[PDB]
Amino acid sequence: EAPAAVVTGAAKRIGRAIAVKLHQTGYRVVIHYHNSAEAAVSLADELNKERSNTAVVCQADLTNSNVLPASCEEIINSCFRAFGRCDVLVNNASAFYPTPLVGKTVETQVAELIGTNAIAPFLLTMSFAQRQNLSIVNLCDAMVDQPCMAFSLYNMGKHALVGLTQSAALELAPYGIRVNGVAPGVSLLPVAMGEEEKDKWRRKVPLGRREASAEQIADAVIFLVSGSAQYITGSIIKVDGGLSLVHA
Amino acid sequence: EAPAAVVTGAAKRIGRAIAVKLHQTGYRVVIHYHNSAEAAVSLADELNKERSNTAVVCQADLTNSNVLPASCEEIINSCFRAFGRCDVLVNNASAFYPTPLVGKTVETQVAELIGTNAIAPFLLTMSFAQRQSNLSIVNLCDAMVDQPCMAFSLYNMGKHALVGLTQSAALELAPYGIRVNGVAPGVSLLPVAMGEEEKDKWRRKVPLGRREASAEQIADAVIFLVSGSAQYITGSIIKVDGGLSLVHA
Amino acid sequence: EAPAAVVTGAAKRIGRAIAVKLHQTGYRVVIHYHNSAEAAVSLADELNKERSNTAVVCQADLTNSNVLPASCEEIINSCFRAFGRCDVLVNNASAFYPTPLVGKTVETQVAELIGTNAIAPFLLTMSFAQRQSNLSIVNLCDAMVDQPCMAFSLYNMGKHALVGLTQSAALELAPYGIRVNGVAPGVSLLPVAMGEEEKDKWRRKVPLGRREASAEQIADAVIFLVSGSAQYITGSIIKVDGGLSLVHA
Amino acid sequence: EAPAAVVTGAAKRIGRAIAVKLHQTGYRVVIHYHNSAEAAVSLADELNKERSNTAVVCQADLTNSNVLPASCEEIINSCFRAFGRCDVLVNNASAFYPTPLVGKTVETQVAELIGTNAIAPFLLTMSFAQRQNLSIVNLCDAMVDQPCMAFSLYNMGKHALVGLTQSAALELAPYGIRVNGVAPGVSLLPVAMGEEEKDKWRRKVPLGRREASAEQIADAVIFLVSGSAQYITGSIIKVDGGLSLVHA
Ligand SMILES: NC(=O)c1ccc[n+]([C@@H]2O[C@H](COP(=O)([O-])OP(=O)(O)OC[C@H]3O[C@@H](n4cnc5c(N)ncnc54)[C@H](OP(=O)(O)O)[C@@H]3O)[C@@H](O)[C@H]2O)c1
Ligand SMILES: NC(=O)c1ccc[n+]([C@@H]2O[C@H](COP(=O)([O-])OP(=O)(O)OC[C@H]3O[C@@H](n4cnc5c(N)ncnc54)[C@H](OP(=O)(O)O)[C@@H]3O)[C@@H](O)[C@H]2O)c1
Ligand SMILES: NC(=O)c1ccc[n+]([C@@H]2O[C@H](COP(=O)([O-])OP(=O)(O)OC[C@H]3O[C@@H](n4cnc5c(N)ncnc54)[C@H](OP(=O)(O)O)[C@@H]3O)[C@@H](O)[C@H]2O)c1
Ligand SMILES: NC(=O)c1ccc[n+]([C@@H]2O[C@H](COP(=O)([O-])OP(=O)(O)OC[C@H]3O[C@@H](n4cnc5c(N)ncnc54)[C@H](OP(=O)(O)O)[C@@H]3O)[C@@H](O)[C@H]2O)c1
Ligand SMILES: Nc1nc(=O)c2nc(CNc3ccc(C(=O)N[C@@H](CCC(=O)O)C(=O)O)cc3)cnc2[nH]1
Ligand SMILES: Nc1nc(=O)c2nc(CNc3ccc(C(=O)N[C@@H](CCC(=O)O)C(=O)O)cc3)cnc2[nH]1
Ligand SMILES: Nc1nc(=O)c2nc(CNc3ccc(C(=O)N[C@@H](CCC(=O)O)C(=O)O)cc3)cnc2[nH]1
Ligand SMILES: Nc1nc(=O)c2nc(CNc3ccc(C(=O)N[C@@H](CCC(=O)O)C(=O)O)cc3)cnc2[nH]1
Repeated sequence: EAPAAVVTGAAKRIGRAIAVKLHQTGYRVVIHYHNSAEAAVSLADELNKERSNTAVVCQADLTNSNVLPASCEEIINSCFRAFGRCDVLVNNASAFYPTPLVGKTVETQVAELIGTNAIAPFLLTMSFAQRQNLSIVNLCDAMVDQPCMAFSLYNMGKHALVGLTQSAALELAPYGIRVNGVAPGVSLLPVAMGEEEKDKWRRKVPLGRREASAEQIADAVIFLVSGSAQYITGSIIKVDGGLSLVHA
Repeated sequence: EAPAAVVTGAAKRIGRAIAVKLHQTGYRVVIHYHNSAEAAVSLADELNKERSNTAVVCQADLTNSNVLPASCEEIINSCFRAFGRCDVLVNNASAFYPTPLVGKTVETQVAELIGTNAIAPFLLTMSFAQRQSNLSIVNLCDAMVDQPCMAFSLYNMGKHALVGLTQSAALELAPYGIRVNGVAPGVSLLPVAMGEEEKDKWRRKVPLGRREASAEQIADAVIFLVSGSAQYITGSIIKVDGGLSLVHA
Repeated sequence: EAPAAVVTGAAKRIGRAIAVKLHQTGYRVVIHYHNSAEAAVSLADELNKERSNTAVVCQADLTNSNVLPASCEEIINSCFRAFGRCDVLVNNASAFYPTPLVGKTVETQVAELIGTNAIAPFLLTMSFAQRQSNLSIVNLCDAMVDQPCMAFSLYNMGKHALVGLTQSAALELAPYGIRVNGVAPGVSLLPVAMGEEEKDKWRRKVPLGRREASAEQIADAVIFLVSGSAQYITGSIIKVDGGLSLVHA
Repeated sequence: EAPAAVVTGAAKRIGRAIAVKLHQTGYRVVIHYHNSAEAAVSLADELNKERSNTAVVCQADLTNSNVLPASCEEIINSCFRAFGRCDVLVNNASAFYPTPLVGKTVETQVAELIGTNAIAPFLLTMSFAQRQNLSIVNLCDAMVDQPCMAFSLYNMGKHALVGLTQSAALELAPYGIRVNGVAPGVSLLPVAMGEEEKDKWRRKVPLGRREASAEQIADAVIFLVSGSAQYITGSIIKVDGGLSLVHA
């Protein structure tokens, strides 16, 4: 039987590329999405056309609330319903926007940013573990220690994610569950961001003066879930072209 | 006029020692507390007996909820009402218990642990900043963030989040002359509930003296960070751990 | 044409497994050795028997001295003479013994330990770069660099220096398309000398499987780093440690 | 009787400020120097004029060689001869220049840079320890993980220094010897550096858009050698105005 993976926020960009590449390796995948139903289903179609009954979608808001544990339990449950197993969890979905210290309410901002980048991954990890080459891969940030100005809540989520990656690695190791991280520097830049500001980030990158493709990020995930990484756990691999190494 | 400091969870242990020592340096202090009303008021009395009208208590639950921003705003507002200013904020209050991955609900656990160690400090930072000398924030971190004790995922996440905030706030508030730093105890005063044999096992682990830090030794670093001897220091986290974090398994 | 790799200290253990696995991927390899001529030549035979003219040995002492630059230049030159190119450098060779602060001279201890773990890698990096497709350097680091063994100061300094080189070379050589990365074993193949009970004490420490990494598992990460699956990776150090570095004292 | 400190490279800049401030706290000091004899003795006079027989100079090259252990032993020995004790060692002296990967020989470059920033501190630590509120303070670099371009050998020394700080801390703690570090971002800039380059670095600094004075660096050293840091060991305090936190 083929192994099965959950990728959260898998409709677009890096999430999609992870899901595709996992599928190409031989995984059956649950494409999680929140608002991008059209794109999520489109990908399920494309993947099922390649091999039948190997892709399903699952809708859930990963914002922190009273229903979030239940929601995360249901994401893991859908992988078991569809595929009879869950071998891999990739924590990709992430809310990302400025929260300056000085029209959402701040408690919504907290809920979305800490919820998506930290709490959901935590609850998903709990369920993944409860329900059992098993491994979890969290998408981190090579820039966590050199954050962007006014992104404190996001940066807190990403720092919390580092903490979870290490803590889960440690606690789940007796279960043969490896927990690791992939940390993009600048990859696909926000679709909204103007081309000029995209270029300013690109010039910063030592290796090639460009962003990572989503496939290059996916490559590291693929390595981390493979048998070439059986001893690797609690490791966060920067895939950043040397960006985090550049001084101000 | 004397400067003024907010210390969260200041009724006992490390919080109390920070509040006392700040007071001894010449700060007027707001003793924040949650359940320890008796001990918080006791400390206010002791400090006011030393110098009149220099200590006040403030009650607030720092659990995450939609009203926590309002609560945190009111803590900072309490310092301005009492003392007419707020020069220092020490983020000390912290929920601490295991949350294994494998009778509180998890939603409560998340709220208490992430709320106390990260979200409250974030909101308190927001208010401190907006309400504005030598201004500085000091967050109590964990020298063991990267070698967490088993099954303390939620706590460890808060503390990691605290590291992120310490650095992010440092960076954002530096144009306001507000320094943001951290003090990172290894093992200090161990939980009152913890058995003595368990306490000893941690003590033996410590390279420098095979003992825990006194609350005073933790406070000392805070005092340094708020002083003029640290005017250029920001986004720094000082381990006060006796070398614990350096010891391999 | 097949690409070519230099692996230093490749006669035994982790170095041999790296060299073997690079060869199995399709690299022609220079087996560097110091003392282990018999084993180095044995591996060259084994590899050449598999594919003819794809393995050569290269003898050099990597101890620091005024002739080490020349020696390191000659190792890189040996790969160009044999194979007409040099696509990959793996910095594996490493002296490893205690140097307590409190019968070699300390001069020799410095030279061996800092020489092998830092200065040779630096000089080899220099020559690799100067003599110039998917070009990359891989340095064997230490997942325990921040929780060192007792009395291993000189070794630990070399390994910390190696971290510095990994990052600095990454940064400087990136305009040349040369990626510099690291693989950091926790406990892998333990010293042949070490008693079995001491070996077991380390093994029990490991969260993932309570065992050491095989040399093959270390090699696997090197293979990943040199591959096209890591084209955007540089200045990254991948722990291959079974969670060891995460375990508190 | 008053405690005694060795400060290496104490004739100018940060070294001088450390030595002065230690003296002001009540230490007798050994001003080590290499080329700056005039400035070193000038400071000895200034300090002895303040309190008699409290300052001595000490000439030594800290370049790596087969005589360096002997030289380092003699620096520590001079403090014992002068003052009958040695309570504090401050590892400040440091060679600093580019060593690009692509007219000194490279073996000299290695010897100066690794010798000054790492090996001398190592040997001085050895002697300090063997000869016995005792503590060692090493001058590190807040930018060690975001190095300047082409400063590989320097950066290696500084990283080696981090290793030594932590390893000595751990090994010397049973002797009551605390080992810690002070990590300047941008402090006093090289005298040679032009003013506009100096400004480019200054603008990078979040806290005040200026470099640290030598005194601000010295303040942290003073804290680390004091009774207010009795439990602190293997800690490296950044004194960098937030510089290391700024992304490219
Ligand atoms: N791109 C980069 O340069 C970069 C750099 C560093 C780290 N990373 C990390 O890599 C991961 C992927 O990056 P990316 O740029 O592809 O991210 P992204 O497009 O910004 O977000 C990925 C997906 O997350 C989902 N999401 C957002 N808010 C959600 C919520 N409240 N509940 C449930 N799902 C939600 C969205 O799903 P729907 O569209 O279906 O609504 C979105 O498509 C993220 O974790 C990111 O932080 C990226
Ligand atoms: N002690 C150590 O070995 C150690 C080690 C590393 C880091 N630290 C950090 O240093 C700080 C102080 O340590 P400690 O041992 O003194 O802490 P603690 O006694 O466990 O907690 C300090 C105070 O936090 C307050 N608190 C707890 N939950 C709260 C909530 N939901 N809302 C508002 N306040 C709440 C409590 O106030 P009330 O009593 O009034 O209810 C408590 O007295 C903490 O941040 C801790 O994480 C300590
Ligand atoms: N094994 C582990 O648990 C572990 C853990 C962390 C990091 N690492 C790192 O991974 C790498 C390989 O580990 P290992 O255990 O396989 O290493 P090792 O056997 O101790 O050393 C590898 C080789 O280095 C060569 N070497 C030693 N001194 C030399 C000198 N002065 N000049 C030239 N070559 C010299 C030796 O070659 P000859 O035999 O031919 O003389 C030796 O075979 C090392 O860099 C090590 O520090 C290993
Ligand atoms: N300045 C900064 O922005 C900055 C930033 C980060 C870290 N740091 C660290 O802080 C410390 C002091 O900084 P600094 O700018 O004051 O240093 P510096 O002026 O560049 O060097 C200090 C002294 O080191 C001595 N020295 C150099 N090479 C030597 C050798 N081969 N043998 C013996 N002594 C030698 C020199 O003594 P003589 O003049 O007598 O010959 C020099 O005066 C250094 O460790 C430095 O790396 C400084
Ligand atoms: N979830 C997620 N999505 C991302 O697109 C992302 N990007 C990065 C690296 N990218 C960025 C992207 C934008 C800015 C930034 O300044 N963003 C402003 C856009 C300003 C503009 O568009 O002019 C923002 O509003 O988000 C910083 C880092 C890191 N983590 C991410 N995480
Ligand atoms: N807020 C806070 N309070 C602390 O007491 C504290 N202590 C440490 C270091 N202390 C500890 C204390 C207990 C355990 C632990 O195993 N605690 C179990 C107690 C087990 C027992 O008492 O037998 C627990 O239930 O908390 C780990 C680290 C770190 N951060 C802290 N943070
Ligand atoms: N080059 C290298 N070789 C290694 O074997 C090695 N091993 C580790 C992890 N291994 C170790 C091995 C031994 C000791 C240790 O206590 N060694 C004593 C042996 C004591 C005994 O054998 O009883 C020694 O003398 O080396 C610590 C960590 C890390 N880096 C390495 N680096
Ligand atoms: N020992 C030491 N001395 C320093 O002056 C020093 N300065 C810094 C921060 N300062 C610097 C200073 C210069 C350059 C730099 O680009 N230096 C060139 C000067 C170029 C010019 O002057 O135009 C050099 O040649 O050193 C980088 C960081 C960090 N560590 C130090 N360490």
